[PDB]
Amino acid sequence: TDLPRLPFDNPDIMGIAPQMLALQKEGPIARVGTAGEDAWLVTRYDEVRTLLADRRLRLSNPNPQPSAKSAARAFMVALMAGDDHETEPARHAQMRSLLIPRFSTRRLRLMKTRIEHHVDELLDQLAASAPPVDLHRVLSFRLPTMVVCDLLGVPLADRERFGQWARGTFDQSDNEHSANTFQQVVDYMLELVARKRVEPGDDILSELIAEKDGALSDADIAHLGNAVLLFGYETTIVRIDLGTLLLLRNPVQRAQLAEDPGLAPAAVEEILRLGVGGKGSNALIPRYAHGDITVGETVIRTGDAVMLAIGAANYDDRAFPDGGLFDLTRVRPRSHLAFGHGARHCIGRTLARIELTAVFERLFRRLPDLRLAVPEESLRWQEHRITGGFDEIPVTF
Ligand code: HEM
Ligand SMILES: CC1=C[C@@]23[C@H](C=C(C(=O)O)[C@@H]2COC(=O)[C@]32CO2)[C@@H]1C
Repeated sequence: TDLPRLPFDNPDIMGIAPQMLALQKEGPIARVGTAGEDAWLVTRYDEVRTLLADRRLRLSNPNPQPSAKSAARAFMVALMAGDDHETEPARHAQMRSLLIPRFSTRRLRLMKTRIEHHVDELLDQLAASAPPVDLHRVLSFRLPTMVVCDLLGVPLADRERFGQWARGTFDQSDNEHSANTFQQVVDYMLELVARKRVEPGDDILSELIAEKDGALSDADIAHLGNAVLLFGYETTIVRIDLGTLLLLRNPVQRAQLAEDPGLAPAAVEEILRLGVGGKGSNALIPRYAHGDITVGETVIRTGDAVMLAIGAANYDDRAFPDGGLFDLTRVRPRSHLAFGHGARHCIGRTLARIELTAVFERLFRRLPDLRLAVPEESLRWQEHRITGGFDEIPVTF
């Protein structure tokens, strides 16, 4: 008897840690240690999906003495309206109600055209440069930050100011750095809201200023813009880096994609499903039980912490036959859980798919000989950041 302790070791730079797979074959739910409180870890797809849709399972902590968390996690939960369990129902409903209409078909179609031109321009630059080139810096980071600038209605150069603020806000290793970084986001957002009040445009804060005939406080609006800035680019960057690495590992599928860019949507769903980095700590959705729940034969009691392993679930043979294999031809793939599910289902997920699709429509058709310029083993997943990610992807082509 040995209590498994998160995070588990991963000898590979991607995938699911061996011990996590071992637990998943044993059963759907396991008691594990973590950096703080012990938690139920749910590993199989069926149970993860069902509990993500169970409203007794909430982001907010209902416990009388909530355990102290990193500043990073505290900011993340606060941005998701999860910091006060008594107000979370009304606050979270308002948050989704105000943000979902910002991702309208009209905005997404215009965004798609611009995204497509931007990738073409990014790849022409990449192709004109001399190897070795950091693909992370000149492609992965640049497209999603471009998109956030357009969402917020600010010049592209602004991403040179804010492009590391998600990383800094979500650094679990340094509470002081986390708070200084978030203070910069807050300052920047408030200045931006004040300007959109007198110089609006076709962007999301202008629409929020106009919403509820302006009943929303500037702080309400800046809060929603902080969620857009801080969630709107970093994960997409990481998925671009991860998707490149997966397609380099699977040359048969990659060549198919280069030949037929109509396979890009399929590739993108496989990228999202299999794209798990390092120890995959960001592929765990955290929740607390607000009521008793029976899972398998395990009783989750009110107040317990629950780790919902969407990465492990996405690899689950029960849902995806040979779940570890990259396959563009998965007939009618069970919807992966990489955007979550249920009440907090990712709000930017159509935008992210549009971005990823534009990228992988073009990348290996524009640079078919693109390959890693360093061994895979030299790529370092940043475990201390809630959002993880690699810091550089050296490539030749
Ligand atoms: C490939 C890129 C992305 C991935 C893998 C991803 C993943 C996720 C996941 C798993 C959740 C659920 C978290 C939970 O249930 O606790 C979530 C929530 C969220 N995401 Fe995405 N996301 C991505 C891109 C984006 C983009 C581009 C935006 C906005 C521009 C965005 C905005 C949000 C917001 C606001 C939430 C909170 C939803 C809520 O709590 O109600 N994300 N994301
Ligand atoms: C607001 C979010 C938190 C994430 C979710 C995806 C993430 C990621 O891919 O890094 C984050 C990591 O931390 C979490 O708790 C998540 C998984 O729930 C999403 C962007």
